[PDB]
Amino acid sequence: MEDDAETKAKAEDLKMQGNKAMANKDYELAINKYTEAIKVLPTNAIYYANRAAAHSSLKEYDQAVKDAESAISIDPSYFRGYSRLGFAKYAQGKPEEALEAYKKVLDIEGDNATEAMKRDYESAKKKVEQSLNLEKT
Ligand SMILES: O[B-](O)(O)O
Repeated sequence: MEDDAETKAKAEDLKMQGNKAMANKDYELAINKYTEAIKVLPTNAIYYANRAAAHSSLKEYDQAVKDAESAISIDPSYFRGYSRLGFAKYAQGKPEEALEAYKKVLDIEGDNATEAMKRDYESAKKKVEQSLNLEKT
């Protein structure tokens, strides 16, 4: 990748800067770094999945959903976009949408699904049940 050697190095540098910010709970800075990384190289779903996580840590779930949906569109075989979508939907009180997203994680990963991925799916399913049970007039 000679033509985009500078572009890719810069996008990955920005990504790493955003990841350090995320580790330090500087979610505002992480978001700005991931946003610049996407501008430099907009074909990498990881940057959108990372930005979705930062938005969710700030309880900015509408923006997290948008970024997760972008990650899914850019790489539909990448499970993490669906995990980020499911977390944001779950936190928004949309557990049926979260369940579908976490189920897709399990379908993608198949027999390679981790116990944490299974727990995510089961948590969403439980929240569907809880939400129904809590209905009042
Ligand atoms: O547009 B909302 O995510 O239902 O508030």
